[PDB]
Amino acid sequence: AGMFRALFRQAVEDDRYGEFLDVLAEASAFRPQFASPEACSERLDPVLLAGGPTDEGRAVLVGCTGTAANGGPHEFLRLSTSFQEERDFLAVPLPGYGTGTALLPADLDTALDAQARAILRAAGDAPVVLLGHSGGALLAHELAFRLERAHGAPPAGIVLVDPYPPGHQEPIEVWSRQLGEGLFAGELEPMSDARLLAMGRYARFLAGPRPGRSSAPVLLVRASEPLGDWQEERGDWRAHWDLPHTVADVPGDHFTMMRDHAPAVAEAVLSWLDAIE
Amino acid sequence: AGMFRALFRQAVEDDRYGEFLDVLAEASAFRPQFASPEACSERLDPVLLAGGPTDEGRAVLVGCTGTAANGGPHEFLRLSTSFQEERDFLAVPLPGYGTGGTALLPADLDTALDAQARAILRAAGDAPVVLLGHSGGALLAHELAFRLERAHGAPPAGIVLVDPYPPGHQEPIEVWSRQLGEGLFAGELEPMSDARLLAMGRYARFLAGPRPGRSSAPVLLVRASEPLGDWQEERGDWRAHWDLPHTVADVPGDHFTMMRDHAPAVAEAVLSWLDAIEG
Ligand SMILES: *P(=O)(O)CC(=O)[C@H](C)[C@@H](O)[C@@H](C)C[C@@H](C)CO
Ligand SMILES: [Mg+2]
Repeated sequence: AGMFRALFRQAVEDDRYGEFLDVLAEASAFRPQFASPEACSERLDPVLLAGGPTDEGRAVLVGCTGTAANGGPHEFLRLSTSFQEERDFLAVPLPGYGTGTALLPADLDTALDAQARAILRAAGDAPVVLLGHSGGALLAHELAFRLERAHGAPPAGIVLVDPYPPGHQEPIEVWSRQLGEGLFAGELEPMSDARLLAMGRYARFLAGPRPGRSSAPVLLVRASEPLGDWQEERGDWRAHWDLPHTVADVPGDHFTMMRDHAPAVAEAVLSWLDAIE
Repeated sequence: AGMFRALFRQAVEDDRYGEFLDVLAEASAFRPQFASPEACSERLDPVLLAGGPTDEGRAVLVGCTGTAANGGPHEFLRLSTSFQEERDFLAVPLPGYGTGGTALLPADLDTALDAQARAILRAAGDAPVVLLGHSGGALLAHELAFRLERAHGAPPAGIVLVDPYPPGHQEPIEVWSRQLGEGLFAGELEPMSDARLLAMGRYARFLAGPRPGRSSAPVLLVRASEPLGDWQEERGDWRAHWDLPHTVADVPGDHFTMMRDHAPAVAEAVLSWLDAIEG
């Protein structure tokens, strides 16, 4: 396919996932970019994947697409089936992965602004609960903060499915080989070099210093099975967020929680939305 | 075609050639490699590009292929015609640039130099060897010369360094980086492949690192007479440099055209110098 995919495959084999991700971030510097939300080259209209009952003033769920180069439109499909007849579920695209190939955001705030504008158009008067998994969970919180700070519109809630935020990333660093193998095992087509570069750019965004914390309440959803090997004496390997409103534990590991066990995630979400409403 | 070439083009367009070279070097670490000279995936047999007169003990020229991703077997064709009827000229490939699946990259520079060394000794027989290289290839010519002396008990009779910019003197390289990157696209016969760009990055990194040994062979330093781009006089001298060369020759042209349009002048300097060192 592309040279970057070949290099990534070898990096994962040599257990140097983290090193290759840094290479992807540096290389992404030399891809054409958009520097203002207006200049975004793609249409970020959310897609409706599930319909709630008709019909009021009930929150709609917005799935925040994660950074995985093998991801995209498929990401929330299995999960969304469990929301049909319960809640509207909209998936918003992550800028820079589209289509000529899409312009990359110059910085994270620029991509978040683009997403915020598309979400606010789609949602209308309805309250919004943001949902993301893994790197998308980190992005869901960053979006939530930006909606609040810069768009006068804090979401009604955030659902963070297995987040590993800065300061709490040791297990995900220890398991980077499995993460890399999961990306390859989860391919439907070969990961494009353009999307690999997008993934590196966002990974770098998310390691950088961020402006603060959203006031929206948080549901922390955690996998119950470790993705790889872990010594008990090393501490808790589990996903982490500071002082969540509610915590839910679901079957599966970092990956299988969202497919195999997607109904369990959905059930935790539906219960929580009832509680906060 | 290939993402790396598109990225490279943008980097040059944006005056970030140096930064992009670093990225190529880091990326190249994830290419399949050869760790021993024997494990080299390519036939490094030198090509005879010019023949000396039929009339023992006379030095043969060996063209050390440079690092440019747009190079290869065509590199010494113009220069070599001027050696016809004067000296044998053999051109040795640089490991990591071939095809046939693409070529393995050297794990380290010494590994690539040993592969070349064995090919050269086999091809040259008993004849004394004079190594020749231009730019990146001039740096490689010296490193090979030192490796031949140290690891093969076979110091060359001489080294011809055409426009070298060694680690102590790379301000002109930095100041003209845009022109150097554009020169690389200008000199494309076909689109530089991603595999070759990664090779070029891997070698640039090799040539930045600690290389302690100095060849005992005498050096002819051949210098371009024209600046490749604008240069502020107070920066110092823009010309190519080598520490304590045996002889220095200035030729017409710039860094590129000295070989492109003025190769006969380069051959003439080499031939005069070879006569002087031989007797
Ligand atoms: P020359 O090969 O035209 C340019 C150089 O002398 C520079 C300093 C050298 O480091 C080479 C190895 C960089 C390559 C990218 C140019 O082929
Ligand atoms: Mg000196």
